[PDB]
Amino acid sequence: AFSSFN
Amino acid sequence: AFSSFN
Amino acid sequence: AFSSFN
Amino acid sequence: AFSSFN
Amino acid sequence: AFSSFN
Amino acid sequence: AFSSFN
Amino acid sequence: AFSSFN
Amino acid sequence: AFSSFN
Amino acid sequence: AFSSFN
Amino acid sequence: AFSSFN
Amino acid sequence: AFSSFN
Amino acid sequence: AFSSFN
Repeated sequence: AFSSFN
Repeated sequence: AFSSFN
Repeated sequence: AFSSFN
Repeated sequence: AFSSFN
Repeated sequence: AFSSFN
Repeated sequence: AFSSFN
Repeated sequence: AFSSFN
Repeated sequence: AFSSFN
Repeated sequence: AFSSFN
Repeated sequence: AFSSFN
Repeated sequence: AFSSFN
Repeated sequence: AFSSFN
């Protein structure tokens, strides 16, 4: 999985 | 932020 | 599982 | 916060 | 299980 | 708060 | 102000 | 999370 | 994320 | 201002 | 990403 | 100004 987020 | 993980 | 939360 | 976990 | 709570 | 638990 | 948070 | 603020 | 600003 | 963030 | 600015 | 970014 991967993610980009604040 | 960013994360790659299993 | 993953979560991003306050 | 963020958490990756089983 | 997972919980996030105040 | 948060927790991961069985 | 006040807050809580994870 | 929770906050009181102006 | 959370932000309060003017 | 104030912020909570990852 | 996020930003507050004039 | 404020910014949070990768």
